[PDB]
Amino acid sequence: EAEKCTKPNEQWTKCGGCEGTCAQKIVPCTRECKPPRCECIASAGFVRDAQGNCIKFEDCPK
Repeated sequence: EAEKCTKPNEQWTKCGGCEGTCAQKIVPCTRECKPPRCECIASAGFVRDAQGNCIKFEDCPK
């Protein structure tokens, strides 16, 4: 159904765009939703590392 991606975290999303962080599960964004494509998923629990890297919330720094 939803052709998963190769690397973890980066998964299929019908609405990409912005995401969450290790400090804001949901970041404000006047945008709407990027086209369907492999990307991060906040509604799941993935955050973006300062290095612009989508990783689980547990994979957060210390």
